[PDB]
Amino acid sequence: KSPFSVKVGLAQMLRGGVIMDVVNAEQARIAEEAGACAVMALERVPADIRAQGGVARMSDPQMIKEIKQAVTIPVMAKARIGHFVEAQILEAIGIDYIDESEVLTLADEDHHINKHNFRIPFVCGCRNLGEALRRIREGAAMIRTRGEAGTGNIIEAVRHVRSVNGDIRVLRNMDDDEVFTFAKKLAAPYDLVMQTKQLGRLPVVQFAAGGVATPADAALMMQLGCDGVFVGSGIFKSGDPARRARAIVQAVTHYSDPEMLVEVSCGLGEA
Amino acid sequence: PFSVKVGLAQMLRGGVIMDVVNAEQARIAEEAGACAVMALERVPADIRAQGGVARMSDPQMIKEIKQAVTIPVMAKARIGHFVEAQILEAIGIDYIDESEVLTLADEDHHINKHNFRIPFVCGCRNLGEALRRIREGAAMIRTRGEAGTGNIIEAVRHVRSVNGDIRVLRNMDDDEVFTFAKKLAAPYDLVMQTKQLGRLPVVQFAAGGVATPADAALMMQLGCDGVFVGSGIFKSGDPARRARAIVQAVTHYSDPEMLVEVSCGLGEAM
Amino acid sequence: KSPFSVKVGLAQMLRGGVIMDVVNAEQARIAEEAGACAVMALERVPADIRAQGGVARMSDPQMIKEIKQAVTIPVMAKARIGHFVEAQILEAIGIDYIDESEVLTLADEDHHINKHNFRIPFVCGCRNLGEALRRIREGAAMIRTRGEAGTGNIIEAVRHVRSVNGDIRVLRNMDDDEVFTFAKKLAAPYDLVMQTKQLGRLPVVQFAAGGVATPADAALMMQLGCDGVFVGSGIFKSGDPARRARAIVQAVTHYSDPEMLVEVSCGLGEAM
Amino acid sequence: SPFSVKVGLAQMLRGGVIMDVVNAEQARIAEEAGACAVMALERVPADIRAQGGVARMSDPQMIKEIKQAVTIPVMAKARIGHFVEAQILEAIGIDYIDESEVLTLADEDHHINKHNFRIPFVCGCRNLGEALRRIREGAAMIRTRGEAGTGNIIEAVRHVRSVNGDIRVLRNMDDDEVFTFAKKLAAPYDLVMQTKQLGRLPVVQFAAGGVATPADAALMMQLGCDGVFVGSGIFKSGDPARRARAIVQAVTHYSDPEMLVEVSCGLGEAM
Amino acid sequence: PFSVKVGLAQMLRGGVIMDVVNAEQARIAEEAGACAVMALERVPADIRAQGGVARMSDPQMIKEIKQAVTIPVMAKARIGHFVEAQILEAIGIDYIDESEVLTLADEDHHINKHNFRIPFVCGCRNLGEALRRIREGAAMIRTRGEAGTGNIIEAVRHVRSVNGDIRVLRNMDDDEVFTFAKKLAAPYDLVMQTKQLGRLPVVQFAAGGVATPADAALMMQLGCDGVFVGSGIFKSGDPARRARAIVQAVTHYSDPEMLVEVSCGLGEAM
Ligand SMILES: *C[C@H](N)C(=O)/C=C/OP(=O)(O)O
Ligand SMILES: *C[C@H](N)C(=O)/C=C/OP(=O)(O)O
Ligand SMILES: *C[C@H](N)C(=O)/C=C/OP(=O)(O)O
Ligand SMILES: *C[C@H](N)C(=O)/C=C/OP(=O)(O)O
Ligand SMILES: *C[C@H](N)C(=O)/C=C/OP(=O)(O)O
Repeated sequence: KSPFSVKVGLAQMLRGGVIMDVVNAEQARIAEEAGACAVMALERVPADIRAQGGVARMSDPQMIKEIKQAVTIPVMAKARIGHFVEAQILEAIGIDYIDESEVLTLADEDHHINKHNFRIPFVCGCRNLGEALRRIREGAAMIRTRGEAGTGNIIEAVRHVRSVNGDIRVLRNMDDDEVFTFAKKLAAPYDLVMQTKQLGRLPVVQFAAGGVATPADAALMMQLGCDGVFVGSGIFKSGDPARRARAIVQAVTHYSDPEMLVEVSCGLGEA
Repeated sequence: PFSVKVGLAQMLRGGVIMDVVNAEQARIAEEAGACAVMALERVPADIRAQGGVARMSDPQMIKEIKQAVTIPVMAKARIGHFVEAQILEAIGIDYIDESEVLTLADEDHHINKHNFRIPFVCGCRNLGEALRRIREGAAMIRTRGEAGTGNIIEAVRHVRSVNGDIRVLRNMDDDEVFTFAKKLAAPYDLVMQTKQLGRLPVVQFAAGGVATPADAALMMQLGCDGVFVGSGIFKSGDPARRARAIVQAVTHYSDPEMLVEVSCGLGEAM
Repeated sequence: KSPFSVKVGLAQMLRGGVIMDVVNAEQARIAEEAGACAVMALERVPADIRAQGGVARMSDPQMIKEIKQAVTIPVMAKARIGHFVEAQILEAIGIDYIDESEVLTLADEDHHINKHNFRIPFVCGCRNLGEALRRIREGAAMIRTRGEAGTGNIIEAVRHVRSVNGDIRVLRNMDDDEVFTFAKKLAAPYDLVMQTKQLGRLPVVQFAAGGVATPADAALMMQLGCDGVFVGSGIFKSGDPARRARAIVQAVTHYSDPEMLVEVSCGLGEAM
Repeated sequence: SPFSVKVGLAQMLRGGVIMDVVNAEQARIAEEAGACAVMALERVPADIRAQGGVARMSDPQMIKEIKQAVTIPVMAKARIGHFVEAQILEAIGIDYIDESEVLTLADEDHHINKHNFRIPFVCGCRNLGEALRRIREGAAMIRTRGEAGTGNIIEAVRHVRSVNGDIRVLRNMDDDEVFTFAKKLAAPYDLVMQTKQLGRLPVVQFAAGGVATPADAALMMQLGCDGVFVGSGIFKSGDPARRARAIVQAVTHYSDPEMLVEVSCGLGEAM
Repeated sequence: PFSVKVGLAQMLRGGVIMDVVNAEQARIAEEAGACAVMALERVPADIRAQGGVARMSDPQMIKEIKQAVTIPVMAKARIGHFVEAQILEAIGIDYIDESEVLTLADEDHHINKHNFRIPFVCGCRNLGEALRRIREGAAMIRTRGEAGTGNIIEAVRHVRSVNGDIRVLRNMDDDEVFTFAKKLAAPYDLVMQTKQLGRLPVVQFAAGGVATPADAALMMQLGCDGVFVGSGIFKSGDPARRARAIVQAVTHYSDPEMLVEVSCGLGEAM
């Protein structure tokens, strides 16, 4: 079994879960108590990063350690795209996942982190199938839609989810002789394209992220065929986080049960 | 059956649907003689004024409005957000408006409304839009107009566009209908059904900017089956009497004497 | 049960066949003896139309009757696009199929013939799935690629075959909720799009046409998923049409047998 | 055959000249002058350019006559994308198929799926990305497209230099930057890495297009090609029998200017 | 001799150069282990924030900083302002940075640095720029980056551009180097010297936006000989410990465990 396939298997254990952005140990315990499958440690949530500006970097290791010691579920953390030394530091803290994240300030305009040089799994974002496969070829063990972080607006995540899944479906019936050109037009490595055609799905876990604000948003992503969701700003920037976090966890667990979605949405407060 | 939902929506023909935000408003609308109410948390004029993401309303406040009236209760879902619509159906309301006044959720696809048991309303700007919404499962169509402005001009453009093309279609050479359907980017079979009926195959309401009884009666005389009014009532001085005035204007849209009576001293519009 | 279903069913008999353009009863006899499934009677073959210019119309009923009397296989004839009276005339002659053909001079730039008003089946051309479905809804019982007629160059027919079958394969697997927008973007009738999605193929017989010059060209169209091929100029604008006609019939029959394809290509004389 | 077995067959053409021929008479001259293979076609590229018309696979009959006339390997052209023309050629029993841009393009968007065949293919290219895409489709040998039928080596020199230049760029490139380089070449990443590891093209690489003189042929070899194609330059000149030997000797002794002089002296009218 | 100045600058390989504004800061920088200090009156982030014309610093304040430390002292002169550089040399400092962070003084020409006894630093964005600066007499090169922002992205682009072209040059066919020098608009002889050495013929530091120890170590792993830090230290909470942290990160740029230690609880960056 390859070290990459082992990393792919680790991320498969989050299948069906919700990953919540947290900024302190208290928020972390709330997220775990509600049933988050993992927490994303950061010092400014995406809606704050947008509203404030300035350079957004890797979080201080000290605060990430506090979150790591406050929960038993997996802890992720963001590194800037291309900042392989920030990833080296996060890996040395002993967290479980690195998100090479477009919500932080781009560090390398032309290249991402070479993720195969690391032991621990990476998440990367994408807007289309070609981007996803390029990130995977670089070593991402898990893929999320980029969406539009910090807006509470689901429209871009829906577009990205549909783009990726729609091109996957196209790929399944496609004449094999046409797959070479299709790989060229996606600027994607052909072997990952054929692997995707063999599986009928993305070769790694695919979560939705960016703008998921409500239980209905979360279940919509799942019915569009994601394996889980990230929620960052939509929980703690609301008036009632500890109850809304549970509602979104419930909505991902029972995403095809409208009676359940009604119950968890009722009197949930201002989003 | 789609034809059952289409027939259900015919009960609204001749009525006014009013946007409401609480049980107090919902009763006023029912008292004035509204044929249905549209539950939401933010009226369209406040959505345009404040901005932000506008979504489906809290199930709780919709339940309150539902328990407070006997007339049918509608609610809005974002375009393409079929799970918001699943929740609305599970609340037990009567109609879902897949609404352009809320923030778009899917830029490329609307809800597959045939997957639902309860009827949908959709907006349109022209006959091709209306027909595509209907083929998707809309049981009722409203003009898009320009919600929140109190300005009737876009609703007039959309009404005239839909009815004008239906009137053109009615007399068109049969052989030319294939090309007409292509140019409308509308399904040919619904186009011929429209040609044979000589009107839209579902109930067609006016919406967007209806501010006065005269606006409401104008939409009726242009050939609509009814009108929506959201901001025009509850963004004005006296909504309780302005609501009844619009109901009267729709019921008596060809009686100028009646329109004068309900317009006189009506106060101040939005 | 429906009369359109009957016409669609009738054209099933051409599956696996070659349809040859002919300009006289002698060419028709050669086409039938070589194994054509049908002949297409016209006064000028597409390569001559292309080279000479002038207005190209329906052929004289007299020469169409002569071809109809010379063979027992079905006889087709071309009408100009939109010329429903040329089609009335051809139907009244008693031929078996009308091809509303882009190879003749366009008669109506905005409308095709309303083919459901007719008793006999029509063939129409297309370049993509939207065109195909629009022709079908107008009443075409059978579809062919447009290709590029009269050139002996298959590049456009390959593009059209791959475009139609490629979109059909995309449609087959598509999320149902997305098919409405797909139909909008094809400018195609939604119900025919959904029918195409359920079958996994075009609801009617689908032939390749335009530029098929060699046995290898014809077998290539069959391997790309066509039901048969039209050949006009490739056969009679060449050195030995009687032998080349045989070879293209055999190539379509044996399209997946390279040893056979070698046999019928070998020493076949100059192509167009 | 396995891909490596096909790559091995083309390797034994190293250091040779492949000559276009139109009859058994031209075929024997080519073999007797020391050609390493002959390319069977019914019109040389200089005549296809001049006369126009659709250019297709040659008649199996004439290909067979050439195949019997010589003992060296026999190649033939198929139009790009015309996989049935390639099925016929393979069934005739020749040794290589050239999926050739000098014939009329049959499929504008896709090349033949060359892995579906037993016998090796040659494909043309103008740059490294093109070469690697053809290889991934199954070509076992690459030639520069050059500019066929003009007797002008300028395009062939550009293509040789572009391919070899980008190969040289690969050798010292940072490993992390190779993913973006593969994207920019629109080429599959693993063949880019293979090219990086070999320091050369993963298949035999010949020059073709406008080779008219011994000096042109030795020039292509000195720029680092494994061999050359010559079509028009030989049998569209004054003495082809002697010019053919002179070009064979120039490729065998491409670094001996004294020999290059001897075979150029009094060689007659080039095309 | 140019080669004497080039050799002098090699003593800085492996170090951090810190911008300072007084003797207090200068000592802190020396205490933390800086290899040199860059005296100026306004740090780059304040130049971008306040505007105005930015010139050579007062000789007096440079003298104070010079008398306060033993490590080499650099100072900035405006690009093309060879008389500002004459004054800096006459003060007796160790290095002049012909600096793009100060207001340009000559749009078309840099200083003829070979006319000077003491070594110069110049910025660059690509290999052609570096080589032209070196031919003019620069004994040391830094990336231009984007000074004052705390953002590493332009420095990464410039480092990768310089090193990537050097790596391309190393393996290039000799015959193609003439055209390569033309396209770089760089002197051919320095290009071949670079090709033969396989690296820049002078010390190459990173500068512009280095805010954290991780940024500093990233520049080193990309192949720089050292780093400049101006605003990143003395526009933050605790500069005395952040300064030592960056020194440690440069000295131990391949030890992730060390980078964690010096980054932990480091406070708040600019
Ligand atoms: C990377 C970060 N955890 C993320 O994915 C943010 C999501 O968008 P948001 O709108 O903040 O939930
Ligand atoms: C969807 C909503 N019920 C509606 O129709 C909006 C009407 O526009 P307004 O200007 O608020 O009357
Ligand atoms: C309508 C005509 N018989 C046809 O189908 C086209 C023939 O084109 P060609 O390229 O001559 O085979
Ligand atoms: C495919 C053909 N034999 C070839 O490789 C190119 C020959 O071109 P020319 O310019 O005639 O030597
Ligand atoms: C010329 C000055 N010493 C310098 O290199 C500026 C660096 O940029 P900063 O963002 O202030 O570290």
